[PDB]
Amino acid sequence: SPHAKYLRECLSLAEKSPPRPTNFRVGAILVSRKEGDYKTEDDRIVSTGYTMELAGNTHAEQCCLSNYAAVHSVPEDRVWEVLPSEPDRKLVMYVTMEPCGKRLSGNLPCVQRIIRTRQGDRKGIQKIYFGVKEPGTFVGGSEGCQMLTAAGIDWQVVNGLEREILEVAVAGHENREEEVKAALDT
Ligand SMILES: [Zn+2]
Repeated sequence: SPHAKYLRECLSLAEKSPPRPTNFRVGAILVSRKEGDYKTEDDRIVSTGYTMELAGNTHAEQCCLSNYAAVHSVPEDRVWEVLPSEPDRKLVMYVTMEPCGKRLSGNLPCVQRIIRTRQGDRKGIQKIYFGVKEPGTFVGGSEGCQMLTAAGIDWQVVNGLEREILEVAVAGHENREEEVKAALDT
């Protein structure tokens, strides 16, 4: 029931991203939630991020994790060491678009950044909610979801915001409206 509201908040974050011809403007919010029959009032925000918030070609989930790493004085690849890990609460990430499993640049894709939060005695991110089953990349597809499943990370599509998520995501693109159609038809 709170998922649509979190995704709208993710979309507001995405709107902070600079429109560019080749980026996908996405927002992400990391939440600590009680396991079981939880109450939304007990959710705690752990971090937020959006595309290109941090210098260079950075994705929303990447920035969300890197923001937390910076606040906790660790390199971003070591954010797993500092993310919350309490057995009765789980970490859930909301993100407007499906986390990428492949990138055009040489940068590590977002699903791999998510999977590596589960190391040692740290539970890591247990579930991803997103609003469109397309990644924030030109590659498209579902490879991110396949890798999450293979790694034991739950995911769930939250319907009802697809057009707005795509319109924001591709705002900087030359033929954005035609591209939004192609995605909505897919
Ligand atoms: Zn990504």
